[PDB]
Amino acid sequence: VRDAYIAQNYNCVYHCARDAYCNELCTKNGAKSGSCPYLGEHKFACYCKDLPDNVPIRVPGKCH
Repeated sequence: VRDAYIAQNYNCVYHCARDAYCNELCTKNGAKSGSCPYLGEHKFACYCKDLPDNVPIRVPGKCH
């Protein structure tokens, strides 16, 4: 369990139209909750909380 910019496949963030979308996705993954730094770090990412370490993080590099 950690915080993470959650990714899909690979290192690419999901289509956070609304903050809720990301909290939803995040909780679907069995995490605590999430939210979307639009005007914040990474800039339009999906932050998830208590994401189990099994699921990787959006590293500050490529997206495939």
